[PDB]
Amino acid sequence: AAQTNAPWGLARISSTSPGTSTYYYDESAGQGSCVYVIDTGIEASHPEFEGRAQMVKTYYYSSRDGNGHGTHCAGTVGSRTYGVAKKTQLFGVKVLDDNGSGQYSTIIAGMDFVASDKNNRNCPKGVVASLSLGGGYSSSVNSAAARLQSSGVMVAVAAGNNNADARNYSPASEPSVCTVGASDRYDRRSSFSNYGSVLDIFGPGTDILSTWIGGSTRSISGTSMATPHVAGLAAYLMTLGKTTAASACRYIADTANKGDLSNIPFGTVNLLAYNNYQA
Repeated sequence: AAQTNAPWGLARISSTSPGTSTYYYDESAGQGSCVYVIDTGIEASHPEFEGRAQMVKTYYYSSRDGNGHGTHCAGTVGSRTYGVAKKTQLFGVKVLDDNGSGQYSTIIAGMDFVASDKNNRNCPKGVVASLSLGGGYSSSVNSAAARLQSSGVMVAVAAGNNNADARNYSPASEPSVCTVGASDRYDRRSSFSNYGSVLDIFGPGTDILSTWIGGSTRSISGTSMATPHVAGLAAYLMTLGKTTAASACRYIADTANKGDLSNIPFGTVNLLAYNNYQA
């Protein structure tokens, strides 16, 4: 299938070259997979989600996204126009308040929630979790991310936006999850993207158009935007049967576009997520 005039990041993940604007992907489109978006919530009523999004958990007075960040990330995972995996099921877990902040204890509870809650959902093709959040290093936060991954969920986490080594941030520094840096439309490392040996992959993260609250859309930047590209890609590849939750990060690295990004520091992988779809 071909989506013309797609956001540049979707086009990028299905291309061997920058500078194109059509997204190509197998029509299975992540059907039968599930992606948890652990964030500020999701505006599930947005027409772009087509009834495929729902809130399943909140730690605050509402499950609604009063910020937009979680809705934007969920849109990149699986909205009809802005999403990688256009037929996946989206589950929102609101661990961040409407200012975008959350305590590590709440974030940890949300990860352990997903590890259990997947057993209450129908995800025959597999389960992914997208974590566009983080703070300073915490062994407990990393351990929670490691448990979620161990339980059979493909965990994708943002590297962080400090232009620094991600080893000092969590859950970015957890080795067993998929840590995602950000690139721009000219295949340059995004100016803010963290780097380091803990990164597994880069995805599109600068000037990413997606859904927003109030039934709207907007373009914003961050490793928070790159992460859901990788999460949606994992769901898509799992639906195709090409990989599993436990192996999808490695498979994405195996099949990535290699050596094509500029300003990658020595010792950081030069790997850009790629769906290897042949139409």
